[PDB]
Amino acid sequence: TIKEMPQPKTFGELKNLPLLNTDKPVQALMKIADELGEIFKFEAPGRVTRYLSSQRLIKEACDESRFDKNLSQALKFVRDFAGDGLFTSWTHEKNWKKAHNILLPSFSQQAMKGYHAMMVDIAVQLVQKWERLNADEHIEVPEDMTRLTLDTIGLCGFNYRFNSFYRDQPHPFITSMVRALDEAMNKLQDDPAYDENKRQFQEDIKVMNDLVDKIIADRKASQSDDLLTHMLNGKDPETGEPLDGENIRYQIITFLIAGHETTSGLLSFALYFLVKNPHVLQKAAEEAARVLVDPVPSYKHVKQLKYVGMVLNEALRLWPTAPAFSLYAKEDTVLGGEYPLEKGDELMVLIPQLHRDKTIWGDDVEEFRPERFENPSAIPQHAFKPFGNGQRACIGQQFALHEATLVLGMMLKHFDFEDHTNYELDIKETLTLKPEGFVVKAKSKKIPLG
Amino acid sequence: IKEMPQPKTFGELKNLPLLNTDKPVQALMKIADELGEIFKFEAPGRVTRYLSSQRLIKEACDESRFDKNLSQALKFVRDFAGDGLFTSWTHEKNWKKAHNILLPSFSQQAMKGYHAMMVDIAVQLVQKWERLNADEHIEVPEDMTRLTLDTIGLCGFNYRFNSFYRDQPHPFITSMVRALDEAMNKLNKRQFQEDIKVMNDLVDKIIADRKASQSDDLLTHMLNGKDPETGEPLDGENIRYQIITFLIAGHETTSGLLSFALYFLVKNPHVLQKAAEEAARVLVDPVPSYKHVKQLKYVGMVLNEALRLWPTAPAFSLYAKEDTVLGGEYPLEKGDELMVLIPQLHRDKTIWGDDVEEFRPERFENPSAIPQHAFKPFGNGQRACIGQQFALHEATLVLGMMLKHFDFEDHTNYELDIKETLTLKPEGFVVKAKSKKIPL
Ligand code: HEM
Ligand code: HEM
Repeated sequence: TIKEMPQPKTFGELKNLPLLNTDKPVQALMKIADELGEIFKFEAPGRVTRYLSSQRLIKEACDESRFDKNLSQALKFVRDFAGDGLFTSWTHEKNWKKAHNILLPSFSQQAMKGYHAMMVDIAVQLVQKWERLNADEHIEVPEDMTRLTLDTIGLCGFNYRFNSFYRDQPHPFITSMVRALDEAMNKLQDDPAYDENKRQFQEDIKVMNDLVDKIIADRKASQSDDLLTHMLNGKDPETGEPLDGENIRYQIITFLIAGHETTSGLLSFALYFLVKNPHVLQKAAEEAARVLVDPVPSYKHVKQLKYVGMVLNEALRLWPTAPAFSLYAKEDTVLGGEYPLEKGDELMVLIPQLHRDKTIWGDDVEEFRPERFENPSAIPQHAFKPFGNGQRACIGQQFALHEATLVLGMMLKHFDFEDHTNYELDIKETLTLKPEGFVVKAKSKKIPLG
Repeated sequence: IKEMPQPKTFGELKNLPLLNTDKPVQALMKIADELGEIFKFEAPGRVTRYLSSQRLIKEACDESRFDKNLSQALKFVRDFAGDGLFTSWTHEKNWKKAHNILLPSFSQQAMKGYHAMMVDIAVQLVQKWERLNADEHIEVPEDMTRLTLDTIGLCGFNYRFNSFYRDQPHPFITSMVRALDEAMNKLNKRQFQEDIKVMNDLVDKIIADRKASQSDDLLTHMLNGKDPETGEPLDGENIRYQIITFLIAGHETTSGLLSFALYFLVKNPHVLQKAAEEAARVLVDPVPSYKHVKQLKYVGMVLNEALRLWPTAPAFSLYAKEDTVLGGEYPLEKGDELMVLIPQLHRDKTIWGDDVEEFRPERFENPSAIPQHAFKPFGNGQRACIGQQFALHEATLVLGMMLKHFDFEDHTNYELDIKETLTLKPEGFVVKAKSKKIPL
């Protein structure tokens, strides 16, 4: 029953590390997985981790009684500015449970329609921007999606307006965030040239915290019942204390980052797949048209864009924008009845590979067909993990899906899209996935919003 | 006969060391304060005579004796504006031609066609200000320029510059600004030939766009329109000069006007109260209707007084058609140049009284009581501003919505600093706006 774990061989003392010398490490890992199978050990100096690609093993990895969320080296680098926020704290860190309990009601389905109006504000800003384009012009999809998602999390979460649509370049916070996370992902592979880039990592951390100070200072000046309000007032009395200021600043950074990037990616990929599959686009457009009948979409009409939701879930299947998460083995145990694991050992869920499991999805894994999600309960458990797992799963999942569904819905409702460049897919990696350089032309239906 | 007053001369330099400045009109205003209603000004190779009194200017505005002159500035603008309406001689074929062809485009029939689009850009402005955080403030002439440029773009050529989707000025604006810093640099090679590149980015984009698709706007008349005297066309070359012309002339001065108007309103709180009251009482529709804009009488008066104190097109030039005598005192030979120094004119105490520096819109309660040729911010005669009603309509609509939707605050106690670039603007002018929170 015991077996030997597959591994790409070493580069002497660098071990396996020089293989992730690329703009696209996750995709490279995807081919390694295609070659070596459901599981392979990957060694870097001082670090060992095991990549899982099959549902059979991952369903085991998701047993919370045997495995807990691990802070990967990447997450440990992000913690330099995310601190002990929800995303970068250990499960058994006190402030994790404290902040989890305090912030969880802010992601109840109650709060979601407190958020709805504010979501509609930003969505309308996007629609208006596209309506106002001249014929020559085209849409830079992931850029505008980023504008929308960041403004949305800013407004709903902290009553703060980034005003991303009043800028033809990315917002300063965005530039600094992307630079601080591509930098962290650069540290994944201490020399002095790296002194100098550390100086730039401190500067972009500074810039993100200037903004945070603007959100706090703005909150001083006015009455809100949003995420920030719960962070200041909210109380967990298992602990009996409010989140102290430092942690609140970490949570603000955390939610600003996590609460926009992956969703921007998701919307981007979804539009891409829609224009690459014209019929799916027609069907989705039909649903959007039949359902979104109010000048601005109410909430409850957003909830039966079921086919839109399925489209988004399929987009998440093929290219999960948060493409991986790490776990550690609590105690000595055996995985899959074949691979023995010592306490502390790391596992990495290679999510796109998992989602390409032919054992689960059939042989047509590479094709885009949303109807896979017609009967969700047929899908084996732990087979679909775009939002992580268990008690450490994405708290903003409902937020992301509602926003994405609302926006994609209004998009399909208000515009016809055209792949005027016959765009060739090119995926950029920055701990998250995005279709870089993706552009389209949109010709308006001319339905007003009022 | 009498001898014409003149500032001291410095040998070959003549009067030139007296205009060593970034702000010539204001310096000339001081010179006028010193020498009175008329003075000759000599620079090497150039002589012009500056007029400041209504008495003399009403004579200067006699079209049978004086015609529009292209000052050196206008002559340099002519390098990219060519023989468009603003930079062509009256006796050039294309002036009368294009004037006849384009004149109906600024009748009131066309004017309420424009209203909806004006409201479009205006709403974009209001929305921008509604969406500012508490930290933030407004850069007034920058946003006014965004709005005026977008408005003339949409109304004129059905093209959206989308200036409010940029946190920086549109490329055309920057290029234009050094196209006129150019005019006075002449007092950079082909990076000015380059600002010509970009201004015709603009032009080629607008032509190709009109090509690509029911519009009947300025561009439409430029294309179809024809001259009932000659029956001859604006040739393509001239059409592009006219497009440039209307984009330039049709935005900067209006932006300036709105800027100065807001400035004077925040420096004079009671006037702000009355104007705001009119705006609130009249603008009752979610978006302002056409004829309600026409009932913003006090806002119109505010704008007129702002033009009185600082006319954004602050001067214009004339030449003597034939030998003649001016004011029965100063003989002029054919070709001699005159300059109407408009702000001084608007500060003539024989006309407006002794408190000329005060901002009082109520001066314009009865516009027809005001003597003629006393108020000339839009030039004179057949060479007067063709875009006058357009500018005033936009400005009234916009100022009205501004007063209706916001309370304004001079949070820096801004000290007026007027920048001159063929036009006037209050540079660095900033305010804070607190929303009344009235929806649109
Ligand atoms: C397409 C959209 C999104 C995707 C694909 C996504 C994906 C994920 C994944 C995979 C994790 C697990 C990370 C790990 O286990 O290491 C996670 C956690 C998390 N996500 Fe998201 N997410 C999305 C949207 C959002 C939004 C909109 C928010 C906030 C408004 C958010 C906030 C969070 C937080 C706070 C955690 C960690 C919570 C905890 O550990 O207590 N996410 N997400
Ligand atoms: C407050 C706003 C404005 C002011 C103060 C202003 C001022 C003037 C002045 C002083 C002249 C005469 C120039 C000279 O005699 O050398 C003029 C002419 C002209 N203006 Fe305006 N202007 C304004 C707005 C506009 C607008 C909005 C447009 C177009 C949409 C426009 C287009 C023109 C044109 C084409 C001429 C040349 C007239 C001709 O020779 O047929 N202006 N303007």
